[PDB]
Amino acid sequence: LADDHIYVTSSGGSFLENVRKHMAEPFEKQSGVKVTLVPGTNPAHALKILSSRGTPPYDVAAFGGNDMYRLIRAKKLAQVDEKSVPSLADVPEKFKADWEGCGSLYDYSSVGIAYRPDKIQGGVKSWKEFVERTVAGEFGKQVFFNNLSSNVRGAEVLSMFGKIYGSGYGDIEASIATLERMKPHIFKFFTAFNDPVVLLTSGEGAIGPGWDGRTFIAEDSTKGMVKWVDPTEGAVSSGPVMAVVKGGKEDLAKAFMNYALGEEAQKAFCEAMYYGAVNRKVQYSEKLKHRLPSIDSVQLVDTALLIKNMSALLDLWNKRIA
Repeated sequence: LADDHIYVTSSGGSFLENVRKHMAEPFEKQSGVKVTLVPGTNPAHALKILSSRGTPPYDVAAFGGNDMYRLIRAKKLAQVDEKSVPSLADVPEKFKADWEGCGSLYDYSSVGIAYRPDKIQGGVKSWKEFVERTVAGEFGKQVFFNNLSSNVRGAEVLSMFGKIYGSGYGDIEASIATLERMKPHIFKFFTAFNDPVVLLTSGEGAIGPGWDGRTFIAEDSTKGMVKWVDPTEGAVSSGPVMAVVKGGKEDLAKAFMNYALGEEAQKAFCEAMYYGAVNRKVQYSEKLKHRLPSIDSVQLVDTALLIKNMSALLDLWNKRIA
């Protein structure tokens, strides 16, 4: 009994409350295994796990991709597969690809194009249309864009530009060159996740990159004043990673991970948070069914690639953008 207790990292606020409500609590009920969610930042959790000697403080590593990649590089995560974590069979490979058989994204949020229909009737259908219409001056100077230095998925959006206009996600010249074309029409490089909704709803901005869930919430509360585009090339999606910590209570941890990635918990958590589920079995309520981008369509950029190119990308940015 005393040993049937696992520790699982988490962040804070609404995310953590919803992990508790939709993953930790239901699991405890079905398994009899107590779950403690430990609030903290990505870097702090990772360093703590990195630094650990003997019995690890945490059994399940659940946090951001950048810092999780640290634990991957340092061999701190246990191997998992469809034998040990059956739910992994229902998770498409792209959500697992970066983690060397030791992890999976456990939700995804998606950057698409958010806009005001009263400024842009019918909006746009693609990143390419967004770019070319911006450059043609059709939106005036009412476009906003992710600030690269602000950790608001700027690198990710630019990667899509590299792919559409260049040789792929790693073509930072093409990425920067695209944005450089748009620069005259951009009035704000935003620095927070909530910025697209505020810029749009205040009337200051007409269009720019925004998150599906966040925009859906605004669309609902505002009776359609803002809308989100699932771009034809695909939305660019990211999410937190879940992994079993080597040397922890690995069997209980795998059991929790199996539940968290399972259809029931994925649906409950993702519906509550307006996120996309990484389990392909999940079927959505009417609130999301028609607008959440398809699990098969969303694009994920290689974590290792983003980390490797960040310095050069920033340099080019500082040279040609800011």
